[PDB]
Amino acid sequence: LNPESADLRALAKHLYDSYIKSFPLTKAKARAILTGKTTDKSPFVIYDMNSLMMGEDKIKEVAIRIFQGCQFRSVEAVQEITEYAKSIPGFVNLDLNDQVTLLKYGVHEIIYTMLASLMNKDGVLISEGQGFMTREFLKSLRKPFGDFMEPKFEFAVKFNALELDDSDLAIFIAVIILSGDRPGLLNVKPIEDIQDNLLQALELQLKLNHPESSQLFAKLLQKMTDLRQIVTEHVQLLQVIKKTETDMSLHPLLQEIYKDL
Repeated sequence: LNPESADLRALAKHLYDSYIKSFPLTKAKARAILTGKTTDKSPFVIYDMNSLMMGEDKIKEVAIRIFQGCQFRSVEAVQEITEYAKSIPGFVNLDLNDQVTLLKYGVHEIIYTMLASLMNKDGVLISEGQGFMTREFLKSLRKPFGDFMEPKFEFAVKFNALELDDSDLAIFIAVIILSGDRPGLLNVKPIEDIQDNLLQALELQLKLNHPESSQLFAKLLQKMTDLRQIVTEHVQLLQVIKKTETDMSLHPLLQEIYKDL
């Protein structure tokens, strides 16, 4: 109970608040849908062609239509993170070119961190939690569309092991955004000062919220290695698609974000 801590708790509360206001599908809700809670309703399950076409009401070639549906959802997600980023104190006060640069490299890592929230070993919530597509049906998509998801599932299973709640993630994704080590950053220093404050806030958050989870802070930070990797793997897969499906179109907001990665 003291002045330095109190300021970190308040930054924590502030980020939690903004995260709830920015992301309509939280982990709390996602876990209630996935486990069977009476606070949330049951998802329709797509595990094959027929269930797919079936669910295609409430919820071109199949693999493509799924890839397209996911492109659009990633775009929404960028918009959401973008709104969330603006609330991180100091972020909007940075050089505009840097804000843009932080977002460009930050969004993917965050998208996959939060996607974890919507995943269990067996599948992933879709359509705002109304649906659930099985890992097996995704992995069964024709090449190379059947390769996109597995890495993410593998990450999520291990990331979800940490048992983080929304209030921990609010801070963690803030730390991810304010990475001073991003290529082409004009003024790295004010970024690192924000991030140090965020890391301070996470450290205290993780220790109050998970007092019996040893070096969770350290363990959480290690995960960045896995994020970087699935990002690079992702873009490679994209390069392959560009060369083979010259009739399919990548959303331009995603084309910018994907270039130079």
